[PDB]
Formats: sequence, structure tokens, C-alpha cells
Amino acid sequence: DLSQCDREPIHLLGGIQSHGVLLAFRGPDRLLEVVSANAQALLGRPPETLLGQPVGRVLPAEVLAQWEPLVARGSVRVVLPAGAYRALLHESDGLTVLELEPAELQPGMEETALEVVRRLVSPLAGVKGTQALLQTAADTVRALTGFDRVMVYRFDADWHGEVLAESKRGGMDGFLGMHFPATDIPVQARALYTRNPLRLIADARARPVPLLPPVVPALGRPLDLSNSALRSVSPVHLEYLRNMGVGASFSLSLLKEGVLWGLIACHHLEPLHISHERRRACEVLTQLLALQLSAEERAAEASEDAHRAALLGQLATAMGEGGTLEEVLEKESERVLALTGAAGVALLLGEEPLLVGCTPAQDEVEALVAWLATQPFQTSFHTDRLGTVYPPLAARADVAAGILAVRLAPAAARFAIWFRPEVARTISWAGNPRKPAEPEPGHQRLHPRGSFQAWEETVRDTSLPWKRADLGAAEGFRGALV
Amino acid sequence: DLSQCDREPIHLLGGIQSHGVLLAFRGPDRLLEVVSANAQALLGRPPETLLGQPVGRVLPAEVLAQWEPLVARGSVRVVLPAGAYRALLHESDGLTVLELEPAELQPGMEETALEVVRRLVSPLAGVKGTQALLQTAADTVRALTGFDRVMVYRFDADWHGEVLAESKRGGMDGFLGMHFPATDIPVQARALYTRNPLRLIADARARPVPLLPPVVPALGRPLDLSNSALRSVSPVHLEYLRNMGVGASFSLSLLKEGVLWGLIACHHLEPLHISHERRRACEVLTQLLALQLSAEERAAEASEDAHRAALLGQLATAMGEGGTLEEVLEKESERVLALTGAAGVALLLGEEPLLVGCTPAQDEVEALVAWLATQPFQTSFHTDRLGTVYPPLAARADVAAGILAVRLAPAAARFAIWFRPEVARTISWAGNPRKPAEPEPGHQRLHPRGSFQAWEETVRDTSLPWKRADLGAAEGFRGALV
Ligand SMILES: *C/C=C1/C(=C/C2=NC(=C\c3[nH]c(/C=C4\NC(=O)C(C=C)=C4C)c(C)c3CCC(=O)O)/C(CCC(=O)O)=C2C)NC(=O)[C@H]1C
Ligand SMILES: *C/C=C1/C(=C/C2=NC(=C\c3[nH]c(/C=C4\NC(=O)C(C=C)=C4C)c(C)c3CCC(=O)O)/C(CCC(=O)O)=C2C)NC(=O)[C@H]1C
Repeated sequence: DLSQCDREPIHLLGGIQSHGVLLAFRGPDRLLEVVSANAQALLGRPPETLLGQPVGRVLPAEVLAQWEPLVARGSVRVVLPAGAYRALLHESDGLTVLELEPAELQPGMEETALEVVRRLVSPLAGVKGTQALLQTAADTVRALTGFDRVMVYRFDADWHGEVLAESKRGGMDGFLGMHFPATDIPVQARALYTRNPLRLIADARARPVPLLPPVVPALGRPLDLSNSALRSVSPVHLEYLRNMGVGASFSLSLLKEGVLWGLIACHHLEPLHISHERRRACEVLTQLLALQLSAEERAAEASEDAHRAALLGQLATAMGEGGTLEEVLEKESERVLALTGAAGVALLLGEEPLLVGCTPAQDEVEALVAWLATQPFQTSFHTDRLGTVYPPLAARADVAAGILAVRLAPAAARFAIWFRPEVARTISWAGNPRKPAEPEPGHQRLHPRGSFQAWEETVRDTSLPWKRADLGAAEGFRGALV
Repeated sequence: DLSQCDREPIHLLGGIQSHGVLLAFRGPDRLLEVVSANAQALLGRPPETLLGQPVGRVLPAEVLAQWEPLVARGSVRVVLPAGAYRALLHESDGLTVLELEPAELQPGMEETALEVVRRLVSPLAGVKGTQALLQTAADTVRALTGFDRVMVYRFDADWHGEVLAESKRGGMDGFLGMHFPATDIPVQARALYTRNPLRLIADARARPVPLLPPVVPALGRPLDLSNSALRSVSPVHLEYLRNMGVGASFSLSLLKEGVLWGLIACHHLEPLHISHERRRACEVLTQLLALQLSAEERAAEASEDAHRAALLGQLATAMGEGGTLEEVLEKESERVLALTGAAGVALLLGEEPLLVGCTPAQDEVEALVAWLATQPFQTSFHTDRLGTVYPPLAARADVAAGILAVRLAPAAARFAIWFRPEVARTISWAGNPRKPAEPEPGHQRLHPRGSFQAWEETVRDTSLPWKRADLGAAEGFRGALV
């Protein structure tokens, strides 16, 4: 439900962070059209007086000197009186945007970064778990940035999240294991972080620096800061950080195969600036983890299919040895249930239902048997909470919280149905998820919740979720019984 | 093993390359036990005068100054009158081995390597092929190293190889597409390159520097140089390099899930030395490429399986519909042959064989059947050159160069046999593959071939290979035939 939270235009807030300067230029004279109000502390003159002036009248030589590789490459290091700065160039709203922030100061940064890239490639990671892969990614991002807490955050299908892994200094509270509402990161934020994979919040208590003028005159709204490294973030999120007791924040999008899988989120208790070059070095790490997860995930999935296929094949064999449907199905009980990781299975071969392992009563199966016919599924149907869809069996969570059903005939209702019991799960939410925000009276002013202490909830009446291999295995069993 | 080529103990040749110095110390007094004969060029005095001295009294002060971190990290930079050097430690034959080698002179090396690691780890790699991956891998190694010609070299199953990709500077001889005898890299070299994944030959024309004494006194043979970065290589190979017109060579092992998959092989026309840290940066790229390849390959196999499972799912639906068996093995003719990418199929389900598509005559199929029933196979059998093993069909490469057979019953002869035609292939070898070496009369001194000019051969009478997904699909078909 697109509430207040999803409707704040976080690319049109018109402010930048105080540690950098932003200038925007228009046209072939490159006339200054927008400038951050703090620009005097790097240009020498009041920002108000530079609007409408050509880039050659406005920038210092050291910068202009490096315009071509800047335009070609996006960023260059320039040494100005105030010190070493990184200059970043992009295009937005038909303007050339130039940002300046302090440059990396450690000469051996790239050398350290190459070493941790090795830890994260290595012969084989994931060796004792994809778990171990996440922990190393957290550990190495924490090594390269120096943040007090680094966490790997995975989105669930409903866009709520949980901290799978976490590397942090001794003496820091943690969030390992906890789940967070989907509204902690609303729709338009997720969309932006799909496009802009990096964001640094250098000081969560600093006031944002405004742009001048406050609109782009051509457009009647603020400059689009979607791709600004200096963009100041939603004030609601600043409040969220300060309620966590967080003084600086850095997060990196984990894009797996083009989709937003999760984040690596970093917290620091005191303000902290990370250089652009160091941020891009961390981003190489996150692209690395994303690749290691894909290769391991696909290996896991091929090994699972292998196991299922061996079962179908041993089944196949058994049938070729004595015309004995019920006979062999009863003899190969483990295999038929193992096919899909099930605890029971009804085989509707026409006459009576044949019930193997742990199932609902004969009456009750016929009841969902009849109900299954009038359903809009083609050849297979599956659910991990039968009760939420067919309450005649809502009380049988003990044997049928989940079913996987394949249709063995066109017209007619001949099926094999696998059953799963519920599996109770205790999840710990970081604060009470029924009160994920605090709106003011009148529900125009929204605020973050004030507490992130564990709030425990137990999930009932849902099975283990049917995996792609379960489905494939069911399709193959259907091919063999036709 | 076979040739004299496999016999040469290449880790026991007792020589190092002239750009570095090797020292080996024994026991608690760190007494110098083995030293390269050029050691004076770095330590002022006659090496022979140094055997038996404690490390503290042989090594220059500058190296000693760094002793603690060297043994710790195993590598360190030291500034000596002669220039900056990388000091490397490892253990061999119970000695501590110290190697000295000119250090990297460009301070921006690591920044550069991080840039090329981006190009290769980036989102959307291979997104115009694994071919594009290899091309990118060669291009990035060539840029990082400066070598004239960089090639990606893949081992076939018989351990001969072919250049799959190549990045070289304008107007340079190439080898793209050519095949090289397995003996070009004999067995003990392949073994050594699986555990020591980097090798540099700085000057293909230089004489090796001997070690003193020529044996380890305790062992009566020379110091094991398996792990030496300075190891001078087999003389037959140096002769092979010079016959190629190559003055410097550097290659890296490509390990993919533990096995030796290929090499990245670089040639320079003149001598050239890459620093150790620059070679370790290149090693990061090859580990990257191997990761990229596993993920792309396991994705390709998943997509293949899904296409086959879709075919089986459509066959399953044509069954349980109208008619007999031969009455759906008839429109699904197309599907039945597509299961395994085949041009024909014979079905022995009881009566006479049922022949679908491009098959050999019924009498020939009957005789093949009779023959297959006596071979030693459980469920499936396959070959891509039927003729070598069953010469009654050696003449029929037009329809039956390859076969794939599943048993549809136990002690019975019920089969499904899929057929492929031959696919002619034009291999171009780098020189005459019938003369891969030139021995001297008496067969005690071998030399490499003199020529690498293209040498054509056409492989006849072999089908396209039966891949994993064909085999899985066949097993799937057998499960539906019961
Ligand atoms: C009413 C709307 C709400 C809201 C808005 C909001 N949050 C934003 C950014 C953001 N949230 C998170 C959440 C987390 N940070 C953590 O460490 C954890 C758990 C470990 C979670 C769940 C993150 C990581 C970010 C990114 C910024 C950062 O610190 O890394 C934004 C976008 C901010 C922007 O302008 O870019 C918005 C609009 N948060 C709420 O809780 C409610 C009230
Ligand atoms: C009778 C033995 C023979 C022999 C021995 C041999 N070769 C060795 C190393 C080596 N060979 C190759 C081959 C290639 N180089 C290329 O560029 C291509 C293709 C374009 C090929 C096929 C390589 C790459 C290497 C590794 C060293 C390198 O140059 O990168 C060795 C081991 C050398 C060592 O001591 O490490 C041996 C013993 N080669 C023959 O041709 C026959 C005569």
C-alpha cells in the first residue's frame, strides 16, 4: 500500500552533504546554472555572484586543466589549495553536473584493496557454506572501509529483510539474525538503489546544504540528484539512523542477475568520510560476492536435480520388474516421498485413493481432490499454506500445511498429491513490526519507530517452501506414470 | 609414462634465471647451504666464500633490516644499492629459500590492476558469449603485462590444446584457432603447473645460473625448485621458444574446480621481466575468468536441461491421450528426436523395431540390437564413433557415426537407440602433428619441431559428442517407457 513512505521524492530534495561542492553548467558556454550554497569555501567568491558565469570565469585552472579525461572518464584527482579533491562529472536534466569531494589520502589504498579481492576470489569460497562466503564479504568490506559494523542484508520475496551475516568491532551491539519491515526501505528507494548502487552518508547529524537557485529555472522543480554522490538523503532516514545511534552510514546494492538481492550496510558511531576511490573498491567486492553466490547457487541446484534424477531413475527400474502399481509404490515408499521432500502422498489412480506415508483421512483427501479440479492450474499445483486457500483442512497443519499436486490426465481429476506438515519458525524482528512507523496526529508527519530491540514472533501453519527441484521432480514422476 | 619428454625432472635442473639471486639456509644458525653462482653481483663477495656462514653475516644490512616481516608475510620490498628488489621466502628440502628479484617500478600498478579487474568482474559479462569473456581476459592480461601477444589456451580431453582467443598488438603473427600436440606440454609439466600456477621466462636466450653446490649434500640431488619463482626451465622448451621466435614467455594456469583447464600464455619478442607483484595481479584476473566461466557454463546447462524437460513434459502429455504407443511416437517424432539432438531413433518395444527418421535399414538395426544386448552396460550406452567399436556399421557414417542407447527393461532386449550422422571437422595444427619432435639418431637427444605453419586435417566418421543433457534426457525418456 503506497503510503506516505513511498511517495517522498528523494531525488528532488535539493540538498547536498557539507563535505562536497556541486556545480551544474548549461550550454556551449558552460554557464553556471546551479551551485551549492557552500561553494564559496572552494571558489573564493559568494555563490550568488557566480550564477550565469562561464565555466572559465568560475572554476580554478587546476580543474579546467583536467576537463578532457574528466569528461571521458567521469572522475579525476585535482590538487587545489584546500587540498586533494576528486572531481566527478555526470549529466542530469540537460546540465553537466560537477561534484567535488575530498580525495583518497592513503597511497597504498589500491594495494590493500587488491589483497582483499584475493581473499574474496581465492581457490574456493563457499567451502563450508555460502554462510562462510557472506562472512568473508562482511569481514573484507569492514577491513577496507574501517566501519564499526558491517552487515549483509537479504531481501525476502515481500521486500522485508534479515541480517544474514555481520562483521563488527568488539563491544558493538549487533543485528545478526533479525528481520526488518519492508518499509524501512520504501519502493522509490529500492528503485533508486537498483540504478545507483552506492550511497554514503558522511554525518547523520549534519544539516543539508541547499542548491541555488532552489529550482532549475527551465523546469520549475529541483535538480535531479539521482546520480549525485553528494545527494542528501530523506530526512526520515536521517532520523532512523539517529534512532539506531548511528553517526555515519554506507551501503552497497547487491545486484545478482539484474535484480536487487540485498545490501551490504555499514554503520559507524562517529561521522566518517570514505573517498570515492575507496567506495569503488568496495563496490568491486560486492560485484565479486554476487558472482560467487550465483556460481554456488547454480552448483547447489544442479546437485539437487542430480539427486532427484537418481531417484526417478531408481523408481523407473523398480517398475520394470513386476506389474505392481500399489505393490511397487508401497515398496518404494521412501523414494516416492523423497522425490519432493514430502511426508505423505495420495495417488489417485482412479478407483480408491492410495495413501502412502503420512496423510489426511480418506474422506478429507477426496474433499480436496474434488476441489482441485476446479482450479486454474495447468499440470501442477503447489502451496506452502494450504489452510489459507482451502480451510476444510486448516486444522490439519500437522500433516497438510503444504501440498504439491500434479495432474495425470487432461479432463478428469487423476492426481498424485504430496503433503507437508507445518514447520514452526521463530523470527526476531528489530522492533515491533505492527508499529513500524510513528505518525503524528493527522498522519501527515511520519517518524521512524524508536526501538529496535528484539520482538519475537512464531509462524505457524506453513510448510517448508516447495523448491524448483521439488517441482522438477514432480513433473518427472508425472511423466513416468502416464 | 611414454616419451622421453615426460622423463625430464624439471624441478631438479639446478639452475635459476640471471635477473635474480637464490639463497638457501639450514637450521637454527641459518647457515647458508645452497647459493646461486651469481650471488656476488648482489652481495659484494665471492659466493663460494659464503657457504657455511650464518645468514646474519652473508646478507646485506638492508635485507636484514626487513627480516621479520619477510618471514611473516613471505614477501617484502627492499632497497639495495643495485635497485629495489622483491624478497621471497619458501621452504624446500628442509631449507629456507630466499629469492631476490627486481621489484615493481611503477607506483600506480595496483590502481591500474583494480581498473582491469572491474572490466572483467562487471555485471553483464559474457553477455555476448563466453567467447567474449576469453577475449576480455586476453585483452586485460595483455594491457596489464605489456606483452606483444596474449593467448587463451584450452586443453581437450586428450590433453592436446587449441587457442580459443588471442589479443596481440597490430601486425603480429597469431595462433588463433590452431591446435597443438599434447606433448608440447608433457605430463610432469602439467602436474607441476597445477600446484604452481605462474611461470615467467624473462629471456629465452639467457644461460641459466647454476646453484652451488650442484647437489644438496644431505640428499645427493639438486635442490627442489618446484616453488621457485626463479627456476630456469627445461632446455627443450627454451629451444621451442626460440624456434617460435619468442624472446620472453609468461603463462598462468587456468584452474576450474581443481582441474587444469587451460593456460593464459603470453609471448614477447624481446626479453622482458614482469615484477612479482605484477604477476600476482595477473593471477587475480585468471581466477576471475575461471569463476566467470563456471557460472556461465552452469547457467548454459540449466537452460539446456529446461529445454529437454519441456520436451519430456510435452511427450508425457501426448501420452495419457488418444491411441496406442506407436500412435504418439509419430507426431512427437520431432520431439522424440529432439530429446537428444538426433537424426533418427529405433524403438525395440517388442515386435519388430520401430524406425523413426533417418535410420539405417531394419536388418542392420536388428544386428546392432543383438550385439548391444551383450555389452556391459546397465541402462545407457553411448559413443560418437560407432565404427571404431562396431565395424558392421563403419561404412554408415552418414546416418550412424554416433549412437545413444537406453535399456527399457532388465534381462530383456527392449531398447531406444538414437542415431547421429558424422560431422566433418577441419582441424588446423601448428605444425605437422605426426612429427611433434625431432630426435637425433640414437633417440637420446630430442628437439622441438622446427615449424609451426598451419597443417590441415579433417576428422571424419565422428558425430557431435553426446553431452550431459542428451544423456539426462534419454534417461528421462526411459522412465516414461515404463
Ligand atoms: C516513512 C518511511 C520510512 C523510511 C524511509 C527511507 N529509508 C531509506 C534508506 C535506507 N533504509 C535502510 C534500512 C536499513 N539500514 C540498516 O542497517 C538495516 C538493518 C541492518 C535496515 C533495514 C537503509 C540501509 C537505507 C539506505 C541508506 C543507508 O543508510 O545505507 C530511504 C532512502 C533514503 C535516501 O534518500 O536515499 C527512505 C526514503 N525508513 C523507515 O523506517 C520508514 C519510517
Ligand atoms: C620432448 C619434450 C617437449 C617439450 C617439453 C616441455 N614444454 C614445457 C613448457 C611449455 N610448453 C608450452 C607450449 C605452448 N606455449 C604456447 O604458446 C602454445 C600455444 C600457442 C603451446 C602449446 C608452454 C606454454 C609451456 C610453459 C612455459 C611457458 O613458456 O609459458 C616444459 C616445462 C618447462 C618448464 O621447465 O617449466 C617441457 C619439459 N615441448 C615440446 O615441444 C617437446 C619437444
